[PDB]
Amino acid sequence: APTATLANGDTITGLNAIINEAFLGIPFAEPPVGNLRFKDPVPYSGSLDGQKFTSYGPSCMQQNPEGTYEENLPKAALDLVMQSKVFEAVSPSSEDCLTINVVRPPGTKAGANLPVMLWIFGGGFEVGGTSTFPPAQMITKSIAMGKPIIHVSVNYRVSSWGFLAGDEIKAEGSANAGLKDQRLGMQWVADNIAAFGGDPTKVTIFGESAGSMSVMCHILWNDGDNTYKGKPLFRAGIMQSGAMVPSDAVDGIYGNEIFDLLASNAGCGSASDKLACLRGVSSDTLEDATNNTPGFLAYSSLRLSYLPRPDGVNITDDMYALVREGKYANIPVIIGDQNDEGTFFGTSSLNVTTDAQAREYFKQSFVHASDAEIDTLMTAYPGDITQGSPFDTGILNALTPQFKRISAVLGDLGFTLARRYFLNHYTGGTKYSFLSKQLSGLPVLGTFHSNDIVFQDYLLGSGSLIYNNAFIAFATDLDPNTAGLLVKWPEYTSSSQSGNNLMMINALGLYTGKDNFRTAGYDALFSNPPSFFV
Ligand SMILES: *[C@@H]1O[C@H](CO)[C@@H](O[C@@H]2O[C@H](CO)[C@@H](O)[C@H](O)[C@H]2NC(C)=O)[C@H](O)[C@H]1NC(C)=O
Ligand SMILES: *[P@@](=O)(CCCCCC)O[C@@H]1C[C@H](C)CC[C@H]1C(C)C
Ligand SMILES: *[C@@H]1O[C@H](CO)[C@@H](O)[C@H](O)[C@H]1NC(C)=O
Ligand SMILES: [Ca+2]
Ligand SMILES: [Ca+2]
Repeated sequence: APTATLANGDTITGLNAIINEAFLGIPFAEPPVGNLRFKDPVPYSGSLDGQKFTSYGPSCMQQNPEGTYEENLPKAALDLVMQSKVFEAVSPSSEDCLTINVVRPPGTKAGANLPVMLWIFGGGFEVGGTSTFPPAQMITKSIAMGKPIIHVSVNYRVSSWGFLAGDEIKAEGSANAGLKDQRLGMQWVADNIAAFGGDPTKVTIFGESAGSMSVMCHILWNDGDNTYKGKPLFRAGIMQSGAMVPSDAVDGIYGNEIFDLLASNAGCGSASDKLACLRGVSSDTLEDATNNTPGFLAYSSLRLSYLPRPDGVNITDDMYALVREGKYANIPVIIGDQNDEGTFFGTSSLNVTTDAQAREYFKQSFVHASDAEIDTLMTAYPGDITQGSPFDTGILNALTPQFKRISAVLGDLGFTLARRYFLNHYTGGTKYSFLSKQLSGLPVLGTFHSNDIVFQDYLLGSGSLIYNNAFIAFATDLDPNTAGLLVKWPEYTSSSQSGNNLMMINALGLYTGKDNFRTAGYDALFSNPPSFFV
């Protein structure tokens, strides 16, 4: 029933879901299989003429979150679940996974010129797919608001398949393949979105967690040049939890170790060209070898095995430096956080209970940090359980004497204070920032990492006012205030500015506040950012 005519003249059919029209599973690239593994995506050249696109394709290969070279119960358990026929039926994954999904309000026709919201999912750069992020809530609210938008989502390679690094990967020019998948999807939207009723000049990119750090990377891509065929690929960005990635170069120390580990795992330790050896192994051996490297929930936690790393080609340098040096695209941005970003990651080191163990955990995580810097950090984030995350809970959530401590640190470096650093240095366009405390009181996790996905795609709550409405007004008008909320969202100029600069959210609704908390942690972490890179 729904129909579109692509740039190359092909004409496809979608599905009419009543409350919206969807075109799911459109291939935007050749399958990154065989000798195309770990390499840049190749544009799709073939025919889609007369084809039906009524369901999401398989996600790219997934990594066991509890994977690691060690053997243990959670690793065993998740593997048991992940390799099950039931799981593989309900959630199919494949190396041939580079597809794109377009969903629009019902009745939309070519030429409508609706603003476009291109979603980039977050899954710790190791798991994830588009099928788990329902656009219906967004789309519907946009219609109700009288600001209809088109929701676009793109699959990208994760874990070893999309973020392998090391000397060989650098030499070949194959770094950050997963980010390149994302970049091609954008180019595809530029060329084809008009056929669906969207305006290619009104694209707002947005993601959460890894999707968010992805949006930052796109702003920094090619020293800030975001054009394609002479026109910008997007006019704005919304980052939900995540700014710059605190990572060393692709041919760095941990990028090289992981590469080597993965190679030994696949049986390529003796190969003179391990990379070629890796392209030759079956998908099973590769999937297996990857699950034997640390997953995000493993003890390594935030020190991810796979993630965006400066390559000196498309991301020319340390991401913090690029921001200080003004090498970014000049676009208006909304960037916010959840009050308790680190409680999730803090669950991965619950066998650390004494300050002596805490100091060593940090030392193993941040190899570039001197004992002096470790000491300063452990002074800014003290053992006092009342001072940690879940913030403001007193002596509760004391799973261990160090849990709340470790959570306060990880969530700040990885997201919360990382954001403030971007904000204090960024002059590309108007900035807007928010902080959620919607789930205050939730035992153990607090207003935890990713709860925004729930209030943006699944359930309604005070938070949906920002996650849907405000995000919609911004994509349409480049100002979240056009949404018509009762609380005006003030512009963010600096964390040292007088007056409220953050939009806040609690169980009841919205209010304004200041971005001046944990200043001591900020200087401990960012006085010399590279001391804390992974
Ligand atoms: C907490 O548990 C981790 C995970 O097992 C311990 O780290 C591993 O320890 C073994 C030896 O027991 C090493 O061979 C592994 O390489 C370690 N894994 C990692 C990912 O580093 C860690 O020592 C324990 N921490 C505390 C404070 O007891
Ligand atoms: P993000 O993708 C975590 C990014 C880690 C950065 C370290 C430098 O968070 C995920 C988001 C999804 C929706 C749910 C799980 C959550 C984590 C991977 C635990
Ligand atoms: C990466 O950088 C090179 C050199 O600047 C450029 O030609 C290439 O197009 C860039 N890649 C992407 C995906 O933009
Ligand atoms: Ca090596
Ligand atoms: Ca500039």
